[PDB]
Amino acid sequence: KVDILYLEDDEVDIQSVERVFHKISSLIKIEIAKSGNQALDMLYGRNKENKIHPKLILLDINIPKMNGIEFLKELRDDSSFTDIEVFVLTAAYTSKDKLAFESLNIRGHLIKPLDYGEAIKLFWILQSM
Repeated sequence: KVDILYLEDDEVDIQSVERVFHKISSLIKIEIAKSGNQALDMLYGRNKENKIHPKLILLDINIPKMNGIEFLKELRDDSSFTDIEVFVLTAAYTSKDKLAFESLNIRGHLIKPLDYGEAIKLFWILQSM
């Protein structure tokens, strides 16, 4: 159904990421969650959100108001989401980030902007999944 669940609240980032993937394929389905709360609502199919089962979760960790760590902690405590692969997206991946995501089973990090090179890499992961 949904290939990627992108946690992002910056409208330009949303359009940019959707456009990059759209140029690769108009069939790559991306759903947008603008908060950790909404992402969970979509994964559980509650609060007026339709339940989705994404293969990958792309998390923009440069949003101070959106606690990605708390989201990931809750995500990883529910076995229904064990197979969802997670990639963090940031304009600056730090030593602190490295330490923080070590036990949250994150497949990798991506440096903004998420361009063709990064998107095609994700496309093949979707396929290989």
